[PDB]
Amino acid sequence: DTFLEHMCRLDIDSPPITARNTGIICTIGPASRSVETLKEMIKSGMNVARLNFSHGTHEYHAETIKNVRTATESFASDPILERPVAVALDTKGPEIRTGLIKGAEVELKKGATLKITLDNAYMEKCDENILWLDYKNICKVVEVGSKIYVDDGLISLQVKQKGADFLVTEVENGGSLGSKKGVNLPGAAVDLPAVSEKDIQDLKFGVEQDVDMVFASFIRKASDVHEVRKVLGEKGKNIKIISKIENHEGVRRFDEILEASDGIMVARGDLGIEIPAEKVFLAQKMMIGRCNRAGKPVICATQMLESMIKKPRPTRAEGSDVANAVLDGADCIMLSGETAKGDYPLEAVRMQHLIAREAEAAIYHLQLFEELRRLAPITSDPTEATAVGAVEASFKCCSGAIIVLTKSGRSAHQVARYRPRAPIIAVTRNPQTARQAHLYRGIFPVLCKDPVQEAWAEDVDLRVNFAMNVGKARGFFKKGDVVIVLTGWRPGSGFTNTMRVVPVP
Amino acid sequence: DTFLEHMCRLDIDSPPITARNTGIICTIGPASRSVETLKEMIKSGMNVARLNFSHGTHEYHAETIKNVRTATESFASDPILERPVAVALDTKGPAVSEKDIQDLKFGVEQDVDMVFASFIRKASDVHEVRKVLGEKGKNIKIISKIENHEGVRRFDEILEASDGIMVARGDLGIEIPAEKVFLAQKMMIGRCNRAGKPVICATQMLESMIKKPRPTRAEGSDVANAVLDGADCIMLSGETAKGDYPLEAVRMQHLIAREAEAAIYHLQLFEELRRLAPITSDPTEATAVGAVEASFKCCSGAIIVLTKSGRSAHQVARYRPRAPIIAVTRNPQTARQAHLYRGIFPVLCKDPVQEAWAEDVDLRVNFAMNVGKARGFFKKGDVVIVLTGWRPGSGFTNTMRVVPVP
Amino acid sequence: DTFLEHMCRLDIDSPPITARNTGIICTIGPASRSVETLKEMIKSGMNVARLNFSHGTHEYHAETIKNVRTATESFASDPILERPVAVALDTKGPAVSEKDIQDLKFGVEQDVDMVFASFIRKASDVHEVRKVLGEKGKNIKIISKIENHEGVRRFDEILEASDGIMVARGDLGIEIPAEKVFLAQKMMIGRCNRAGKPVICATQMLESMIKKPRPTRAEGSDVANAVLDGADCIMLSGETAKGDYPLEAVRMQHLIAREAEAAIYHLQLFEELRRLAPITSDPTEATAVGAVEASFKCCSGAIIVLTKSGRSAHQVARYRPRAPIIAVTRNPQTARQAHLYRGIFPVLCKDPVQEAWAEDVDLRVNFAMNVGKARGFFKKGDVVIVLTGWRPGSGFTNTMRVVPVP
Amino acid sequence: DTFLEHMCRLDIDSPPITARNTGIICTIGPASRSVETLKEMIKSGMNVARLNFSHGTHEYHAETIKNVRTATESFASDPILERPVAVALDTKGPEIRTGLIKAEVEKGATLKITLDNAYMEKCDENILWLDYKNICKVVEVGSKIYVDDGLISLQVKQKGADFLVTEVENGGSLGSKKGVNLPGAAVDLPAVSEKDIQDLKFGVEQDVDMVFASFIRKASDVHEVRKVLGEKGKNIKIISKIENHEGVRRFDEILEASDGIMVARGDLGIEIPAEKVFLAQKMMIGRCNRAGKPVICATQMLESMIKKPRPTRAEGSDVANAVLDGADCIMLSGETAKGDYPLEAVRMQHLIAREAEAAIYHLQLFEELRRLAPITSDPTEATAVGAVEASFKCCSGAIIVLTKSGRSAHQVARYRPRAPIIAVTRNPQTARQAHLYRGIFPVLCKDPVQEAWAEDVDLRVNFAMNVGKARGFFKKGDVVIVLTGWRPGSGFTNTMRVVPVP
Repeated sequence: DTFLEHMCRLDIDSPPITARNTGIICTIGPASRSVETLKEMIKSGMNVARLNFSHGTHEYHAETIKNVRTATESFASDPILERPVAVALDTKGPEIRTGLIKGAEVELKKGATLKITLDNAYMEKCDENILWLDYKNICKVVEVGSKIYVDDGLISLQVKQKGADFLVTEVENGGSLGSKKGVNLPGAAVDLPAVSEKDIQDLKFGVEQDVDMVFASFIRKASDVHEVRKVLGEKGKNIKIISKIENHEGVRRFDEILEASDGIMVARGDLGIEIPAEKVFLAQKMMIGRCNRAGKPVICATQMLESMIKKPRPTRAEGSDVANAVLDGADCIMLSGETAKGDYPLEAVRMQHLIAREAEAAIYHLQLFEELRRLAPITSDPTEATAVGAVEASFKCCSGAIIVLTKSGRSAHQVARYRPRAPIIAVTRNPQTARQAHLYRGIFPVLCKDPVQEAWAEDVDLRVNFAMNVGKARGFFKKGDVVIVLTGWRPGSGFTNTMRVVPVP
Repeated sequence: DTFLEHMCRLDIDSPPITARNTGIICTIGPASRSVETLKEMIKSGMNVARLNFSHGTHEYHAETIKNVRTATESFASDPILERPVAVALDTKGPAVSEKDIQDLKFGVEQDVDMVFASFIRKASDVHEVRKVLGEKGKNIKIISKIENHEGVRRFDEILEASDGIMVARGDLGIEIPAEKVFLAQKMMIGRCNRAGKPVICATQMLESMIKKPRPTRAEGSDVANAVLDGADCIMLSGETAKGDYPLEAVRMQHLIAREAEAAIYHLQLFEELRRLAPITSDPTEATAVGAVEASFKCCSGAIIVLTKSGRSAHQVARYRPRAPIIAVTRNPQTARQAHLYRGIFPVLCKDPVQEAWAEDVDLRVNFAMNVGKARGFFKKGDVVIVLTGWRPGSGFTNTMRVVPVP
Repeated sequence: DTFLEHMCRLDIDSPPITARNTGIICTIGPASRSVETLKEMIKSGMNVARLNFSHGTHEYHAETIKNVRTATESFASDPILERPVAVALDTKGPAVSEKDIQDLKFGVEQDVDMVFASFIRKASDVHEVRKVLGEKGKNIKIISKIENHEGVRRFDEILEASDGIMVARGDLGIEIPAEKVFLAQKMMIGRCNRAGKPVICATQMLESMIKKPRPTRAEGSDVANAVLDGADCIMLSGETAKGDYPLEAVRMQHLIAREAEAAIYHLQLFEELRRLAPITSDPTEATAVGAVEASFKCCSGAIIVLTKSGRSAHQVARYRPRAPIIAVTRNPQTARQAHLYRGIFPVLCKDPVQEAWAEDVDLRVNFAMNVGKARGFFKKGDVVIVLTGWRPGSGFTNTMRVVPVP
Repeated sequence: DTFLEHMCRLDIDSPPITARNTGIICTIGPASRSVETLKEMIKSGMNVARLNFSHGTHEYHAETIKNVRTATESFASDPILERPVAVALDTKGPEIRTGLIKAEVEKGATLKITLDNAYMEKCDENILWLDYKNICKVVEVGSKIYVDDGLISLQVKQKGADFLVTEVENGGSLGSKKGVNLPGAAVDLPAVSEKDIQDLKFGVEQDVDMVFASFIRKASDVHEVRKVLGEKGKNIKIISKIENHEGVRRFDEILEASDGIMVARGDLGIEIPAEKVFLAQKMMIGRCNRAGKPVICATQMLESMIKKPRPTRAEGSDVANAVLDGADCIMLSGETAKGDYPLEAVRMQHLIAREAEAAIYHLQLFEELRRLAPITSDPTEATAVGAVEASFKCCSGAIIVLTKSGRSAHQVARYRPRAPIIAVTRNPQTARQAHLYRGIFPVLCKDPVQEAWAEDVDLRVNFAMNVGKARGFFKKGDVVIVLTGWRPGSGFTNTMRVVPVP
């Protein structure tokens, strides 16, 4: 194997063989939340439920959550279809908008001159003379010459003059303007509502409904992740924080943002507003890779299967975008409007699956490990040695999977860092961690209900059995195959794990 | 170090430094048939103008061809900031259409450098193209388009007997689904990368620009991946053929494909190609490998390669140098023709052959050296590789020598 | 990081670290039949005593055998500082003589652990040896002696059906030239090293020592290379059977074979062995692999295998750790037989099986861990590997555990 | 492929198919100086003639050098058997010895050492005399003292001014005028003896190629030999011998002052234990390959052949491992020098060193160098790599380097290509000073310089090409790598050529 030989090897007439190891994330809204539909999506690929909180009442969303779990335990008895499904709360996050034009729309021209006001007296009065935006400190951030984007980039402006609560500007790019539309100020250290006053109410609601992770919107500094961390508080200290990066300053300070966050979202489109089309894919590839390094998870969202909103199949251009995002090393890719409000929210999960599977054939597979095996330094942490021993063993006998008995999920994280080829089956009694686990590439979680036992050995022996049967049923392996097992820690005890190579009964 | 460590280091705040190494092909048409316009399209990065035969009588084309050439030479007053422009005949196709035979003869006798042959499915399907071009077109390079499913099915044999390959993704995503086409593309490119023959990615490039001065970041990303998949050229269509911002289109494509460059892992692309290549015994190839290895060993500003038929510069290119291959030639066909090759920056020598064979060589090498300087690639004091023959008439380019810029 | 950088680093002023990992076999005769002597030979490094069955009859062997065991057990005082001592019957042959079969029967029925069967040629021969030993001694180990050109000619099939190989360079020196014999030795040792089956090389070791208390530096060198070639044991002949300094001869063999260690480059020997070996369906192999691989990842002070059969400890040995393999066993034949393998230090558990498994395992594991400390292999605080089973009477050793020395 | 796979491939029924690439050094005296014998040895593999200066009058040696160059140019009548034999001067160097036994005498007993010159011819098993005047100055109570081929170690119970009283340890038949050793003390200079300077002078005069400086124990020691050879001998290669502990101790500085190294195994074997010597060997050879510098393995090699027609298997293998460790040249002594089989030894020596090539991990060796080696700004380095790569790209029969100095054909060797480097030269010295280098085969150009550089190159290239065919390095219709030289002004840059064999 060389990488290039591997590319020449590819075969579009050969059917996928590997598990899809990328977790699918779906945004639930209007078209998706009916328990029956929700049931179909779980069954047909879904791994996480996104809640878009720039909308809804809490009563709206709490019902949506209730439906999710209804559909989840709808499969309670059957090992063939039982999968954890997780719930993710995506805050609305700090944002700027324009006013209401005559409150309906105006029209903007090229090169023309625009004035902007903070003056709320000019809130519902809005047009080509003056525009108003809810940001009150815009003058202490923006300087002369600064470009300002408006309504999904579609209209840019600059800055000729700036004083106190006004700014005279000059349109660089034109197009029809409208009411209450989004505004970005590229390269600008946007002064802070760290978390919105709304966000704290949705964060608290989040803690209340036992969500798994928060996708914290619009993150710029370390402190920002630290805010959501604190607001979540002792009450919510196992809620995973995934910071969205949606603007230039995020890419800039991305190093400390990853240190603080539990994970990372690449908002491609929102990135596309403040930084040029020719530069974004670098920034994506950079962030993804830096996460793969950090061992933290990375979600790839925006502009995925959006064709599927009105058609039952995606454009080939879109087939590409996802695949070459699987490949740069995203753990998960998130569907947006195609599940939340489309006319094909079902095919969308279906396609997104089909696609993410095909793409596994092009993952440079065996080599991925072989590299970090070597270069990896010498430890003294036994847990490290044990995982290598496991992934090594994994490869010594083409095992069909590596069953890891974990509470936290940590021990099955470690193992995934060494990127084995065979899937990791993370077996857990903590129904949380089972969910907070789709965030991780090539980990397939499995919920153990059978309860704790006195003698460690016979307890371990039990869940290994559980995994073995689930595994047989999914088709991870037959009888008379070998599999690698990490037990957990014994509960005396030295905090040491145990690697086992056991044949499948 | 590592592929991954590369990705981690990427920075969208530090300007690209390497030059674009992927060749921009453009489809010329109503939006761009203007001589006055083409003077801005090659100044902005066009390296091949493509003619779409699907819509034309010869007088339609012949005038356009003439208009291309007319604007090419409008720079000849500076022999170094000057650059070749090939011309491409893209057949209308459906085997070999009998309309086409009437059109191939037009090309053959219009000095077209390459033929993008259409709906190619077999060896017979390209052999049949070949003979039609005849002895008056034994040179002219034919690039098969893979469009049906069978092209991907019988690809090796097509590659076996073609000069180039064009993947037309649109016309692929129609016979085969989306979950599979990107797979098809990656394999093809990769397979041309091995065999040495050049490959170009076409269709759905910067389409959104047909009605807008900037493109979608989804398009920036589709184009750059073709770059990094190992493509030599990306070809524009409606963006410059019938578009509304054709010039603006080209400049973007350049901009993109230059950014893209920051993400190619050379230090391993080379390594793998070198490892796969056979032990063959062209004196002329063995120099290339040596030439590349040495370019890496001293971090050379460029590899200068004096060549007749291009084939020398081709070989150096096969092994993917980090540094630019400046091909120096008089044969201005294999010079225009050069552009279907990654990282080759061909340059036309207009100086009358010199009396002494040493004097001749020294002139051409000092030319490339002066092109390379003003063009940006190196500065006085740097180190460059240089390939020349040992004597003249040697059916070989097999001298290699590391020499400082003056 | 490089074979060469290792070589440059060596130091004749730096006292050695590693324990000798190569087995010392000695030949018992007049100079060493003594019990008073043997008590000083095993104390000084003998791990397998060899009875030379060319010149002798059974009563004289039986007294020597008994002499050995009498001095062996004379250290049973501490169950920790005591070492197994295997017993070797070296047949005389010139296929299988009547005198052999008579002598083999004496061996099979004397608890001998291994038979060095002489002048083996084709596959048929070891087979003819097997039969002789029958079900009575199915356990005894067959070490094929290679002594002429036919051995080296048909070596694969021989190896394919012996338990081990002895290279007799002297007797191999007669049959083929000097300039080729090292070539032959290097290949055999290396072929055994692959196959996993242990190799001993003998003859021309420390002959000079028969008369002198110290050997020639060319003997120092010849032995050390046999070590570095990948031998498991080097065996002394006349040096200790007749020599005026037989005991003095062993300490040197140790001393040399220990210094030799500093020039082994494990950090590759492992990587190569591993790269060559195929995938298993057997859990007990895969664990070894993982264990040795883990032993490098954390620089483990040792690898502790708990084994019945031996096969568990043998596996770990095949992949060649830097770390010493302490095999803990009850079966004291395997404990003895264990000496045939590089870097396995076998220990005998004289403790009676415990009631619970947990109980049983934890005792044997604390055994090695104590023996370990007692020797030099680790100190309190170090990390070690530990390879037990899961349920008892399981077909396998397949538990990998990384534990701190208490 | 992998090292171990390689070890498994080895076939003793398959005949050697590689150039010997270890140059053979023979010691010449009594048994070997007849021109007619020297002829048969040159034909049979000799590459360097050693002269042992512990003996012989200058006119003795003077003649011996002449007979060599007589038999050398005996073949120059053609270019096919003609090899550039080289001449090496081996100083006798500093020595400490003991007087005449009052021809000798002889465990646990107590013995007295005297500086007292009156006792010179008055030696016996109670009193012993030795030159080294400062012997007591570099000793404490309990320092070992070895005597007569290490045969008699001794400690020291007490010392004062002009006497040492001490205990026997190892014993056996003493003799007279037998050497003594002090492991491992900073032994007193002069580095170069009085006799040494006379012989180094005669060396420069008789135009030898290299000197083998005996007993080198520091950098100072090297520089003394160098300044003695002086401006007149500035191109005579110095190969420091390492014969004691201290040499090994300070071996780093000794290696950069020297042009080369000799591992005196047996002399090493008397001051440092038999269990440690082979480490010292591998260590020194090892550091030398890393240094570019040549390494010669001497002593113990074929001494069995002094009285038998063939060597013992232990001896065969010792040499083979000396080759494999990384030695460029392995030197014969008494077996060529004064034996009953001198021709037969150079034969066996060659045979062995060839067989051994099959077990050198050939194609791998290079691959490490390519990666590990850094970035240069030194065009000459890149061209070398370019050449060796090209060498490998088409399995060249050889890599022909046109060199004056030999510098450039050295680089190429630093990168361990697998094809023989045929070094083509006009300077008939840097041409003999060239066997000291592994897998370099020199060839002497007689044909004279031309003003048209292009055609001067074209000429020697042709020369080499023909030599090469005849030696058997390559047929016609093969490819070969060429480095031309530097030009003539000029840009000091070399030129790599892939040329087919006409």
